[PDB]
Amino acid sequence: DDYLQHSIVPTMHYQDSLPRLPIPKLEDTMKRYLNAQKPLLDDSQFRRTEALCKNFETGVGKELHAHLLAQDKQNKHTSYISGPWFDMYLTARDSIVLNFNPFMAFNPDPKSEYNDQLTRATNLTVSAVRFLKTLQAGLLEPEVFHLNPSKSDTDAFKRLIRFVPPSLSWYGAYLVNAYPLDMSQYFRLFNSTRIPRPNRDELFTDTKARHLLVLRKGHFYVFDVLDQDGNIVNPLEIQAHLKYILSDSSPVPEFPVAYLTSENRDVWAELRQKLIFDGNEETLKKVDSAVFCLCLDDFPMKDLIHLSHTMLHGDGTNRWFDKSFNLIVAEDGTAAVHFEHSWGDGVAVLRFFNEVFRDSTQTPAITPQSQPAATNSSASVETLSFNLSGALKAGITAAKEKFDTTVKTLSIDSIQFQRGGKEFLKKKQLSPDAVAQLAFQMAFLRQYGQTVATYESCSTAAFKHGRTETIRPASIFTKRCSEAFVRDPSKHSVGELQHMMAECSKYHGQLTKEAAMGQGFDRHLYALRYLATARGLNLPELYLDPAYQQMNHNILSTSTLNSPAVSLGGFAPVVPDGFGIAYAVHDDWIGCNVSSYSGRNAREFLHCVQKCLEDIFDALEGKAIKT
Repeated sequence: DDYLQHSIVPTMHYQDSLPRLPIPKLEDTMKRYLNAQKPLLDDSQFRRTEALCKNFETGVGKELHAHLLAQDKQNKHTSYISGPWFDMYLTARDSIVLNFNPFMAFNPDPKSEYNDQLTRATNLTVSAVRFLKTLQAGLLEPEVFHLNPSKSDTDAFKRLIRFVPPSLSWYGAYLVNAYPLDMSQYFRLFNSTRIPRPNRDELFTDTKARHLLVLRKGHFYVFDVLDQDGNIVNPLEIQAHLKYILSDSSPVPEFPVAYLTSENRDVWAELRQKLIFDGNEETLKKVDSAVFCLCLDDFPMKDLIHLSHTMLHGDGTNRWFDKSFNLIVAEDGTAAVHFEHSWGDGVAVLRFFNEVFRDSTQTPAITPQSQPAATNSSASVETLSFNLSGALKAGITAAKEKFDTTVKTLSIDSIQFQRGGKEFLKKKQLSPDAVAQLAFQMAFLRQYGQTVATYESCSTAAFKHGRTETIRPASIFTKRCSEAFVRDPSKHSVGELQHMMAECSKYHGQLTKEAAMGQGFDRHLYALRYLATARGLNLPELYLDPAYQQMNHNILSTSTLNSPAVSLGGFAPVVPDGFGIAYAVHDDWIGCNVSSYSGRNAREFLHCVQKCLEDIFDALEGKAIKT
């Protein structure tokens, strides 16, 4: 059939009974905030922040917290954090390009010839539309985190849980140590876009739409991928339509409209309104409502640096940055998902990506020898036409200049540390994630001689309308261990270094477990701030502390994925003097893809990460570290 999964448990079976997202005790949040500040602040600064924390906890913060809890109890259908979190990103006026939108790139199809561009674009597109149908049918398996897959991720369990009413279903999974996740964001994968508006942007969906949007050379094309009965269009007709688009000989437009999606959101909100005034609403609606955006690039990937730039931003002409996601396929079949971050936390995107990689490579719709259907693509494929005023043309020109100037400041590079990975580290009783994070702390100390604000995300999707929480990897323990390796390597025995690493790992594990339970401090403190502002109050003194601003100016911004579908991922720094560190610890190696703007040096950072990983592995092997 046209489905890529056949779940007997309805996709949304657990949604009604997911547990509510906890709100920490204010005393715990203040202690955790201070614990994270300890490595970052000098003694004098820390004493000042400590004093503000004491005043907050006894005064205005106590009152905000009381009100936050009361509000939560009146809004039990949701979480305390989801609204405030959406609001932050939808209100943000900065360009979504670099600041927010990341990418993940697919591994190639393991069969060489299936990486032909037309072939792969067809197969990925068909798999994506199969995913859409499977999700909409309730045939996608529920998202569930298992502690023991052997007992809980079984046909036996699934045959039983399907009979348990959704009001009690979560409890059935809980009984077998499995944790269903929130899936309320998943629908915005398709037929969805972000619309620029004054004050706060809109998330738009039109589930009735049946067409794909394709960008090539900055031109916009639409054609149906679902027929009037809801069935997938013949893959050989889809192939014909993509071949038609690939065969088009029009050069890049004088004023490529896609540039506008990279602008400041107020600038783009105004220009979109002008497009509407100039008669383009119907055309914009076709763009906005398409199942997703497929981007066909006409060049091959030169290397991983070029790949990263291409998938993270491109040249500004051939991505519709506002779309829920852009599926990009280059001339050598290299493919990736670039996605808009405001509509969710990316778990939906990773699920999509994983299922699409599996389906497209294991049961491809077409082969490299498939013959396109003899179809009237000139009728079935509409080339969209925008009516551009002088103001719009000038707007596109200004958007292009801004884009080109910004991209010029961005550097990206990677390493592949070959000495070992998860297997070695687990044998040494360490958390691989903790070791990677330690290496980044150590590298930054080596390079810049400082300990800085560091961000790692953790999912809180085990809870109703759960989002993410911040794990703060820069700890008293990583600071201590980094100082030992970098500044006083001769002062410590290998056993002493090993104990320090074990401590780093334990503490990182503790923070990880806590964050997954909603017991970080970042979201709680943000919610209290948001509440004060929403109620029309002046910002409490806690938040005017330079230390609070520093905690949230994330110089080391990190992110990881663990998936056999993912070749690599990437994102730009979140601050001008930051790094954007995409990493993955594989069984036998460690990968790092790091971005920087002019104010930092990614190449030097990566040389430092390599060296730090060498020293960590040496120390774990009992070797004296190399000076």
